[PDB]
Amino acid sequence: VVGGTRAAQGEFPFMVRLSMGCGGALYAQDIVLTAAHCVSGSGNNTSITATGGVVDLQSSSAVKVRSTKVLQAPGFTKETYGKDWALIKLAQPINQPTLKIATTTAYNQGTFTVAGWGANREGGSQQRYLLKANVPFVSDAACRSSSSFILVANEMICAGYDTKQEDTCQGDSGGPMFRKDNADEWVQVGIVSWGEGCARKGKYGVYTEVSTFASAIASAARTL
Amino acid sequence: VVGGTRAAQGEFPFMVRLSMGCGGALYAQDIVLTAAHCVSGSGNNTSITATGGVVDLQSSSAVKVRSTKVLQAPGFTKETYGKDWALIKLAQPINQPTLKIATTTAYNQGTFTVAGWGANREGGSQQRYLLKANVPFVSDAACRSSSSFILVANEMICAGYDTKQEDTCQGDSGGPMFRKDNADEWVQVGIVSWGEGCARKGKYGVYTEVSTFASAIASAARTL
Ligand SMILES: [Ca+2]
Ligand SMILES: [Ca+2]
Ligand code: NA
Ligand code: NA
Repeated sequence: VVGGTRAAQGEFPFMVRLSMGCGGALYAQDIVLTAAHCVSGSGNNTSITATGGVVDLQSSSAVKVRSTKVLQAPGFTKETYGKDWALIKLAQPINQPTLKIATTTAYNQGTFTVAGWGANREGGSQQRYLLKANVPFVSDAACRSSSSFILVANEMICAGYDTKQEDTCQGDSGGPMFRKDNADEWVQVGIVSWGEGCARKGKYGVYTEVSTFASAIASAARTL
Repeated sequence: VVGGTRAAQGEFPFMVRLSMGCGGALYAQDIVLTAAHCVSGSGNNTSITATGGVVDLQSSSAVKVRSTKVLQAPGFTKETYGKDWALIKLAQPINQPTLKIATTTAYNQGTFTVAGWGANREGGSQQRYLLKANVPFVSDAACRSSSSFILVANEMICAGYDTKQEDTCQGDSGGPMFRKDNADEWVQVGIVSWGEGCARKGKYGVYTEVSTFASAIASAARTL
């Protein structure tokens, strides 16, 4: 996160760090929702470690759990190309609250919150402590005007600033973009997906449009 | 590869593309040597697809084989932090000549060849067709001096140019850096690991120093 500050311990308990250098969210206590581009494909996979429970990745309170299998969005090709979601089944649950995902378009607007352990600047190192930032919605029309690479409107939600240096960055991929719902609970509207650089002038962040995929995500989760 | 030219079909039969968007070398017909940072850890993994046999990833002749297991260098932390190697066991062999690795420092000098399907410029798209370039050895002293991040001298070999636009880039990671040995056969001296930008002025490419790890790589392979 560029232009971020530390999340408090316990603030976003659904956050998970994944050992390929991505974030994720606890969709179920034993299922992590992340980006398709954070995984290689679908199959059995006991090589990923999920770190839950803590903002400080060096904390002895961390819960470290291995994966058992991965389901990458059917049809996934590359970020700028859409369908950037995946599920990781965990061998054991992480006993933390889950993050509900958006199943309608009701929340695909307003001011979002992002969080991750990715870089704090283009080209930078990953972070020890979870950082957070707020980023405002940017319409598909405004995002496509800014963009070089294809925007698949139905599959991508943009957010960020024109010149303010506040954005997700490398290693934030797969984390949730979220906001409050009408019942004052967090709801996931995006997955950190891609951007042209980080916090570049005139460029925004691009996130998987979770409401488009929520049905497919539930179907995938039932396979795990 | 920045400043690359297309590799001919058959030129480097040992090149492998991996479905997380990395390169690799055919270390054994059923074992790909790649970068640690291209995998998540060690364990079972049937989710990676290796594409062998072809310079054109879309070729009707491509050999697409799934993984069965991954072994990430024990103690790997961080590209700039060394030990950037991993092995991927394949469910089926790729019937191509394998790339012998260096076990001595005899070839850690001179002009190397690099190849990959990574970007041809910073922020570019991955390539359909394999590209190659030549990059000269750069001493650890010159490389350290140039670098903003940790250079672990024994674990990292640098190569490239001060200003000429010829380098590996994003998505070339995991591919081999190689040259001829005394028997005029290809030998692998490096694994594409990291760099500050791509072909940036005053910056080089940083490669895993394979001779340091050759014994550990063979012992890992023996267990797969
Ligand atoms: Ca949209
Ligand atoms: Ca060295
Ligand atoms: Na911007
Ligand atoms: Na340079």
